Amino acid sequence: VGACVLCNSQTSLRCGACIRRPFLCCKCCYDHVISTSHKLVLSVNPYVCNAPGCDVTDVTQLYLGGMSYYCKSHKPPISFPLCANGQVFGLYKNTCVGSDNVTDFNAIATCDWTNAGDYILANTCTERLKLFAAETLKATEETFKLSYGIATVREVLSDRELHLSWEVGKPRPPLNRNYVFTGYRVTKNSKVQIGEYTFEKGAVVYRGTTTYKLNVGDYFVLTSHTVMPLSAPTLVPQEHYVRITGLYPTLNISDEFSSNVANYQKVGMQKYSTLQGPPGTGKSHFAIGLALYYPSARIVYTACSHAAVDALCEKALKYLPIDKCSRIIPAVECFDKFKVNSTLEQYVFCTVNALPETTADIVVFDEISMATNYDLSVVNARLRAKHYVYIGDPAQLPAPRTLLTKGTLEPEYFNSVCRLMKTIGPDMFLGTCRRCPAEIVDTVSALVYDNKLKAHKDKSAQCFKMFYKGVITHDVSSAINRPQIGVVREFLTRNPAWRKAVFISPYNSQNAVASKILGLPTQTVDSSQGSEYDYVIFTQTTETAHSCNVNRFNVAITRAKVGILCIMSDRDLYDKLQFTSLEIP
Ligand SMILES: CCS(=O)(=O)Nc1ccccc1F
Ligand SMILES: CCS(=O)(=O)Nc1ccccc1F
Ligand SMILES: [Zn+2]
Ligand SMILES: [Zn+2]
Ligand SMILES: [Zn+2]
Repeated sequence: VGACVLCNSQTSLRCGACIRRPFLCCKCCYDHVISTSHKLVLSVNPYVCNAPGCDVTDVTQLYLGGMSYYCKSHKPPISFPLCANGQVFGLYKNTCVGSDNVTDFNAIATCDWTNAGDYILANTCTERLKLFAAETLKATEETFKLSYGIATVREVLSDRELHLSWEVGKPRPPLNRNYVFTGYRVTKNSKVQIGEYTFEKGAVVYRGTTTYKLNVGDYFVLTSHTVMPLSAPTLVPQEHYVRITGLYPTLNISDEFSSNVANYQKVGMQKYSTLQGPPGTGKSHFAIGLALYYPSARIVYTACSHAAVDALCEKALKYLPIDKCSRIIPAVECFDKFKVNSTLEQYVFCTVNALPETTADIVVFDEISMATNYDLSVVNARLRAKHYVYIGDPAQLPAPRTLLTKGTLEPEYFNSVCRLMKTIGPDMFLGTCRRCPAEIVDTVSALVYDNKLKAHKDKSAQCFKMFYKGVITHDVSSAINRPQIGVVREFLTRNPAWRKAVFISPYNSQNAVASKILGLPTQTVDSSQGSEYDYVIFTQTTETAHSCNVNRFNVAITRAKVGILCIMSDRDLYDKLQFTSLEIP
């Protein structure tokens, strides 16, 4: 028994073909079964023929005869069809409203999440369907990880390097950081975990959560988890107040945080507020400063990633009493300077998926572009708060959508929060970039911030661009552009100061090649988000949708504090780079 996800209508029916088994009301369950391939229907029992060795599960082909269910062939003389009168049979048949269109719920229930339009709908549908879609999508995502073949240690060529043997008749996952494995050792009558791991082409290079002397017969699977059902909305109902509510501002504030006092007041005058913080505009400074501006307030700092929460902890360590901080960790190495798992501490730092059920004066959800509607709902379910602050930048990178291949995901579709920021705009904006030379700020201001991002620094005159397509090679799941690495090799011989530079590309394989040939440290654009470096050398590698995504490019070039060399494939983004052009040697 439960609630019709389309009506709320009290019901005893869940669609059994739907991977999430949503409750559907006689009306909505019917309109669902007759307009899709979904025909299995679950109640207190499953609407299946209880005849001995009959394979009828279609509810349109079944009858209640006795207190048991039968097809045409097996039914008793006295029976009524389970599925008639524009309704499917079960409890609470008299209380049932239906819907004018069930189109959206069908699309969500039946889509394979490979098309952009699938994620668009999960984001523009009604709120109750945003939760359904969010569960359905995450469950699909975690089942797609089982489709992957087991990798097994066939030889241990060295340390940090392995030879893998791969399960037959199953695909192998891409070997980049976005796929995190879990090793296992071959025991008497079972298997025990041996840390999480990642891999990159060699043989294969492996960067594991722990060190070991791992040996042959050890194997690896992408660990998938149970997806719990969602209750809370992605956003609580907005409220605007006429005075700061449930928060007492400080009388004395430092000139370090004085620029955010207007914004901290806004935070107190609405139920939830959105802060767009471009690169190096001071998001974590903002988040910690709120604590000092409302000193007596209980604040739960949350984000999807351990890294994001840890970065909030690092900043907190610099400004807030340590004795008033706690880091929530469930029973990966993260921040270990606060007392661990003290829920009742004034300042709680904690990933979304580890949150305790608790209340608070403020909740700060950081790096909001990475969040999914699943994470949004979870926060609202675990944390009942006077005020919610969502800090991030919808011009930066979303969570990877492992299933998505057809279409690009626009920032207004990353989650309910980025939707608000891209349609009504953000409640608050950090409009001065402190990190980047002005040439990079001028470029991303035009490119993604509507000319509202200002440069703190001057021009470095150390921002260069080269238009060089070179030669693209493709391996199993990545791209390589050796001639673009060649151009950088040659650039470094003539400009050896740049040997302090980080190498960034949109592809892990390009990175692997560049590390051998250049020996710069390397990052994927995606791994670089939230880091800065004095000098960045960036090879676009290809002119794909991946390598031209304006959000990725934005993250790539705003990593630089002083200078950047962009070797570009795409004439479009090259022409948008407000950098010094260089000819090809
Ligand atoms: C009131 C008893 S019955 O009408 O035979 N049962 C039924 C079954 C499916 C839909 C509607 C129904 F009413
Ligand atoms: C919500 C359960 S959890 O995911 O285990 N995270 C947590 C929460 C509070 C104390 C200790 C904890 F570990
Ligand atoms: Zn269904
Ligand atoms: Zn219904
Ligand atoms: Zn039968």
